[PDB]
Amino acid sequence: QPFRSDGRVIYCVNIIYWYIRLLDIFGVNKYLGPYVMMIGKMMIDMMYFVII
Amino acid sequence: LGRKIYEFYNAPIVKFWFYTLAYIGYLMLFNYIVLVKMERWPSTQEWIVISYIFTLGIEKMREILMSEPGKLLQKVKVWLQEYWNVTDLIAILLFSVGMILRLQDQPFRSDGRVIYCVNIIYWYIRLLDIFGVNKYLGPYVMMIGKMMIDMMYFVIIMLVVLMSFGVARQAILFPNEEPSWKLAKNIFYMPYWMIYGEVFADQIDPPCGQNELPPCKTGAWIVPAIMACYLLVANILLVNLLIAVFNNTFFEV
Amino acid sequence: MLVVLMSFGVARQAILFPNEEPSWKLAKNIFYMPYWMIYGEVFADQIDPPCGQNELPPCKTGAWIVPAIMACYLLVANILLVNLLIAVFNNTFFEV
Ligand SMILES: CC(C)CCC[C@@H](C)[C@H]1CC[C@H]2[C@@H]3CC=C4C[C@@H](OC(=O)CCC(=O)O)CC[C@]4(C)[C@H]3CC[C@]12C
Ligand SMILES: CC(C)CCC[C@@H](C)[C@H]1CC[C@H]2[C@@H]3CC=C4C[C@@H](OC(=O)CCC(=O)O)CC[C@]4(C)[C@H]3CC[C@]12C
Ligand SMILES: CC(C)CCC[C@@H](C)[C@H]1CC[C@H]2[C@@H]3CC=C4C[C@@H](OC(=O)CCC(=O)O)CC[C@]4(C)[C@H]3CC[C@]12C
Ligand SMILES: CC(C)CCC[C@@H](C)[C@H]1CC[C@H]2[C@@H]3CC=C4C[C@@H](OC(=O)CCC(=O)O)CC[C@]4(C)[C@H]3CC[C@]12C
Ligand SMILES: CC(C)CCC[C@@H](C)[C@H]1CC[C@H]2[C@@H]3CC=C4C[C@@H](OC(=O)CCC(=O)O)CC[C@]4(C)[C@H]3CC[C@]12C
Ligand SMILES: CC(C)CCC[C@@H](C)[C@H]1CC[C@H]2[C@@H]3CC=C4C[C@@H](OC(=O)CCC(=O)O)CC[C@]4(C)[C@H]3CC[C@]12C
Ligand SMILES: CC(C)CCC[C@@H](C)[C@H]1CC[C@H]2[C@@H]3CC=C4C[C@@H](OC(=O)CCC(=O)O)CC[C@]4(C)[C@H]3CC[C@]12C
Ligand SMILES: CC(C)CCC[C@@H](C)[C@H]1CC[C@H]2[C@@H]3CC=C4C[C@@H](OC(=O)CCC(=O)O)CC[C@]4(C)[C@H]3CC[C@]12C
Ligand SMILES: CC(C)CCC[C@@H](C)[C@H]1CC[C@H]2[C@@H]3CC=C4C[C@@H](OC(=O)CCC(=O)O)CC[C@]4(C)[C@H]3CC[C@]12C
Ligand SMILES: CC(C)CCC[C@@H](C)[C@H]1CC[C@H]2[C@@H]3CC=C4C[C@@H](OC(=O)CCC(=O)O)CC[C@]4(C)[C@H]3CC[C@]12C
Ligand SMILES: CC(C)CCC[C@@H](C)[C@H]1CC[C@H]2[C@@H]3CC=C4C[C@@H](OC(=O)CCC(=O)O)CC[C@]4(C)[C@H]3CC[C@]12C
Repeated sequence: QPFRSDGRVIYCVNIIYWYIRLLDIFGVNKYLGPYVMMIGKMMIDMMYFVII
Repeated sequence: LGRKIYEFYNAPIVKFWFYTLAYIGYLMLFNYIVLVKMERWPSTQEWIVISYIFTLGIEKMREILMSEPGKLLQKVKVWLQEYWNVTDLIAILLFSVGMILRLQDQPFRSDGRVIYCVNIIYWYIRLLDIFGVNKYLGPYVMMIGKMMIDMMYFVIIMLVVLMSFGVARQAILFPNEEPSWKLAKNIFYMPYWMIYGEVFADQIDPPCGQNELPPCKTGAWIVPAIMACYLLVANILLVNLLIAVFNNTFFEV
Repeated sequence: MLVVLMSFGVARQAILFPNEEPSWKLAKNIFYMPYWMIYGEVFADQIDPPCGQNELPPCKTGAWIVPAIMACYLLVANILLVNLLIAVFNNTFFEV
């Protein structure tokens, strides 16, 4: 410390991305994969929502 | 008139609305059982409820033993084909073990009461089968059934996002906890009630390091930012996709 | 919604209050808390109230079911049937 708990915070932010990487495993399923790329399509529309 | 009684009674719409009114009667009696207290021995109203479940089980056993296929395995196979029959069997067995724990004195008695009120849920849901006779409600029932899979997909991706907000909240704010299962409660507690309204507004960024406070935990500013991210993704993206899924599946189903 | 709402009403008013007499206030409490939960108020204080501790009135046994099933109810009411009402309102709109 004082660096130790900040490294813990860095681990804590990294578990966010290591959950989001489950979408790659979700991309093998014939029912889930198109839904994942579909979310990737809807992100732009939500971006326009975010500016307005 | 002596054949007219038989003509009315054995007619199938009549024999259906008998069963509907008997189901409504049983369900009102079971509500009076489970809400009101229960003594050491069962009451009269509860004896009616016990008798309904037992004679229903007799009818289910009978209708197993009046199906055409020759083998007993074949009869239980063709009976296990229809899903409401096997859920009927499961609920009847759970109510019977609840009855056995009820007739037994405490502490088993109130556990039996718990089993009773968990069967209350399913014996409410069987009124959907009762609603299936209507030409306007039957298709709605099958519609609920067909969009449950579209909700299932939503449920897995919601678990993935909800656990993200959960772990990052439980591991920024609370930093020093021994191995305990209580963390698993917190993991699925606070993020899940945020979808349906309640943002838990008092407990996002408590005031801290002030004189009036407990010491500020390092990095506690990232929790409102990730709650912003989760709240936008959960209530603006995926629920709205579920709107879209449901509409474009409605025209087909 | 009436069927699903009252199954929740029965379940919560059964587990939480275990020694209630015949009274019509039970028929109020069966509808009261489920109904204002559709509209954006989940009654956050009484979701999993702390019980059986020293810091309180004890836990009714089986109370841990009451949050869990309520989770299920919020997935049925606010996510399934209101969304089907969106769909129902939307693809009969052209006709009407
Ligand atoms: C829990 C809190 C912190 C919210 C976290 C939000 C983001 C970190 C995640 C949530 C959903 C993710 C998106 C889900 C789906 C996709 C598609 C995927 O891209 C592809 O599959 C490539 C093809 C395509 O672009 O569609 C990865 C990017 C993207 C937009 C993801 C980008 C990162 C996002 C916005
Ligand atoms: C089967 C469905 C369609 C309901 C049909 C209603 C009636 C045929 C039954 C259902 C509940 C019954 C009641 C359940 C409990 C009681 C209390 C009972 O009083 C006692 O048991 C206390 C005195 C004693 O033990 O003798 C008198 C009959 C009564 C009113 C019963 C009268 C007949 C009722 C209304
Ligand atoms: C026509 C079909 C749709 C069935 C309609 C159901 C009614 C005829 C039943 C359902 C619940 C019954 C009630 C359930 C409980 C009681 C309490 C009972 O009083 C007692 O048991 C006294 C003892 C005590 O309460 O401790 C008197 C009958 C009554 C009002 C019952 C009257 C008949 C009711 C309203
Ligand atoms: C408070 C919580 C616990 C409520 C949860 C409700 C669900 C568990 C229920 C409500 C609607 C039900 C559905 C309504 C209609 C049907 C159709 C029915 O299937 C058939 O008739 C097909 C039979 C065959 O083809 O062999 C039974 C399953 C299903 C999907 C049901 C499955 C169970 C569901 C999703
Ligand atoms: C993709 C999803 C399913 C991941 C979910 C992750 C966590 C919610 C789980 C995974 C492993 C779990 C841990 C596995 C083992 C234990 C030990 C357990 O210890 C005891 O019960 C003490 C008993 C004793 O050893 O005397 C306390 C819960 C804990 C930390 C669990 C807490 C919750 C954890 C972290
Ligand atoms: C696919 C859908 C239906 C959800 C996926 C299932 C799991 C994510 C859920 C289902 C039941 C849940 C469990 C139900 C009960 C408990 C006990 C609970 O223990 C306590 O809360 C005791 C400590 C305390 O006093 O808080 C910890 C979470 C846990 C393991 C839950 C962890 C998450 C589980 C396994
Ligand atoms: C339409 C959307 C995309 C625009 C608005 C979203 C963000 C720009 C906002 C929403 C909530 C805001 C957060 C709300 C509260 C805080 C806590 C705050 O922490 C502190 O001040 C430290 C503690 C203290 O007060 O002593 C730092 C800014 C931050 C993360 C804010 C940063 C900006 C955020 C993420
Ligand atoms: C299934 C969906 C579509 C509708 C479900 C909603 C109603 C059946 C419920 C919701 C709230 C309930 C009300 C909540 C509270 C009261 C007050 C109550 O009056 C008292 O308790 C007297 C005042 C006092 O307690 O001093 C009379 C019943 C009433 C109107 C209830 C009647 C039934 C209501 C309207
Ligand atoms: C299954 C769905 C469609 C309907 C559910 C109906 C129940 C919630 C109702 C029907 C019968 C009702 C009972 C009928 C009679 C009474 C007696 C009543 O007692 C008095 O009013 C006391 C009078 C006095 O002081 O003498 C208290 C409510 C109670 C238990 C009622 C509670 C609510 C019940 C169980
Ligand atoms: C949703 C559509 C299809 C019609 C719904 C009708 C019933 C579900 C509602 C309509 C009026 C309601 C009743 C209005 C008034 C009362 C009195 C109320 O009594 C009290 O609150 C007593 C005072 C107290 O709480 O101390 C209990 C609920 C009850 C029976 C309500 C029960 C539910 C009822 C019958
Ligand atoms: C898959 C997506 C749709 C998320 C689903 C959320 C569930 C997995 C979560 C939400 C609320 C959770 C419940 C919230 C509170 C409790 C009480 C808890 O009971 C105790 O801790 C007992 C001690 C006490 O409370 O006195 C056991 C876990 C449980 C049922 C949790 C189990 C897991 C639940 C149902």
